[PDB]
Amino acid sequence: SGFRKMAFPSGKVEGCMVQVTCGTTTLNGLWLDDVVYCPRHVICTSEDMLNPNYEDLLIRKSNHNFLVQAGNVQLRVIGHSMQNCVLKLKVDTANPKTPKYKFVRIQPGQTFSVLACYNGSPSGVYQCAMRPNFTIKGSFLNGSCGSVGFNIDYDCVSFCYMHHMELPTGVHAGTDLEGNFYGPFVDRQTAQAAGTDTTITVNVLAWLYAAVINGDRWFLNRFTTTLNDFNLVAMKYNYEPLTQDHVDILGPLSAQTGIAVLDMCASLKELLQNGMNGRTILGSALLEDEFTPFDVVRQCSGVTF
Amino acid sequence: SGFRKMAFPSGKVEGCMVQVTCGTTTLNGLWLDDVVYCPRHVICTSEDMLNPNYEDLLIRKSNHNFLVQAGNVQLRVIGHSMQNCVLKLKVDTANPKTPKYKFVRIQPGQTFSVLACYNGSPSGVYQCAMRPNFTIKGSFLNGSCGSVGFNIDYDCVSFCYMHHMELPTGVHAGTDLEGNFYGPFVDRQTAQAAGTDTTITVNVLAWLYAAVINGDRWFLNRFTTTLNDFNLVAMKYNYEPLTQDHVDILGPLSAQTGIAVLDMCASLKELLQNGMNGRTILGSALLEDEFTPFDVVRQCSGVTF
Repeated sequence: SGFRKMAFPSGKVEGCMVQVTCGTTTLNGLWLDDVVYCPRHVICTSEDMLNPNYEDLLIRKSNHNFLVQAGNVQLRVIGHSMQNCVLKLKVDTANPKTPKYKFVRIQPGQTFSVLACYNGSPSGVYQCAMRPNFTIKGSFLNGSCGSVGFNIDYDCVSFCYMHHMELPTGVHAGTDLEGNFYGPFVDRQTAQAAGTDTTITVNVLAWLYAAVINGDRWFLNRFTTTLNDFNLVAMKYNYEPLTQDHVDILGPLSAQTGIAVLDMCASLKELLQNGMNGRTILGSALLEDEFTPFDVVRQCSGVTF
Repeated sequence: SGFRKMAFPSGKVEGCMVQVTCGTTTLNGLWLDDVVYCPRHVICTSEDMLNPNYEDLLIRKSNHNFLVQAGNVQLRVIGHSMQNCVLKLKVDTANPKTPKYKFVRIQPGQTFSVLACYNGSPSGVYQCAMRPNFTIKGSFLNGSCGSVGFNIDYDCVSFCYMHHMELPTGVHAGTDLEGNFYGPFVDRQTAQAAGTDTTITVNVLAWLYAAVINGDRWFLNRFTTTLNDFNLVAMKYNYEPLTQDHVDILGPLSAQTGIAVLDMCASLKELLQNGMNGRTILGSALLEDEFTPFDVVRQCSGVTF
């Protein structure tokens, strides 16, 4: 028992982190097979970032202007191409530590592990959620660009995120591993608006199930509601609308706990309308929305890699 | 910027996790050099655990009753000894993936990473704190015994914790890597009382500095206090007494932020006496006590491994 925000074990990813240097910008890249991937803004000075012309900036770069180091070993670059917002540097050497891997584009409300890196070296690992507005609330200092987010599936690493920028607001934006941004963002130091964010309703309901499983039950009330009644409260409170898809993904948890999804919705409604009284659920005084139903289940049944 | 509960990268530890089976108890062990370490209660049935005589139970065990598997490879046991509450099984093979390592005994309020494992396989990683009462609030299912806690120091892994038990209360207890329990606990399924717990005052003050660094300043008030005045409030609220040692460890953060420790104490006093108003600090509606001053600094300056 116990419930904690758990990251995937990062070992597999740690063996793919390299340093990429171009001019005097250094950041992190991901060495898979004979390709290194990194943010294309490695080719930008601090001044370029204000209004980059990436094709123009890239045309002035040859293979030998890219200094790619893997710990102490230094790889040799035999090809460079830009794919959307990522550089793909082709190197002479296939990474011997390449895990089985996919590149995945995730959906808002989905969660993943970030291996926060500086200079091609691991700093730490934490579990994040792609906000509905396609930002993440991470921990990212200067040099952390190129750090990746991933899910692990037995022995396969699904890369879903590469870090590219902090917005003037202090939140974080980046791309899938094909270089397409999550959200409306672009790789330029300009003021850029993240939309209204919202709470991930289905995730919050999963966490309430986790709570019941771990014995926090005080918030279970004796009322019920309908899907539409709930949603019209959800909207008032900046919560994502709960669909049938979401009810269905909560289905297994419903079966474990013997609490109908719509009765858990009635509990949450009375939390939303009434707050918590200075009381706590699984040690938190707020409603947590960074556990997916799958996360609650993996943690509660204890899946390994 | 951003502030998150960050674990160490676990790669180094993942390569030391083995499965240990004895009779039909299976748990996790730690294979370093030619020694496997695990909880001695691997030799107990569910019934033994009620009143184990470990020396008697161990005397009925030979080397070949210990089934130690490292992924698919199965090691051969050439020696077994009990050291306090851990078995040390001596194996024919030195672990090729043995990191540089120490065994460390930590102090209450210190933090570490847990690599939660089942059957010798990594499940996840999260950052924990040794409570003042020497328990931890972890996530530990059946089979998680032998999972370790560690700190990493560039390339050296300091093992500080091996998981042994859940108390009837749902919290967690275990040993250092020499087999001495943290706290008054013993490896027997009996009702066992953890003392009154308290908040780790120095950790909470570190987190308030982290907050100021990241721009949450609303809680900074215009009052001051003395060390003794503070402590006499701290005690009333079940907070650890702040010593000069603690003020001194907060010294660097004081210098970064230009806020005297005793003025941050005055802020916290007014949080303690007055609460938070439904307001949040670094996204939390409670005061967080699981970041040490060193953690805040590593995260804020971004140290790598």
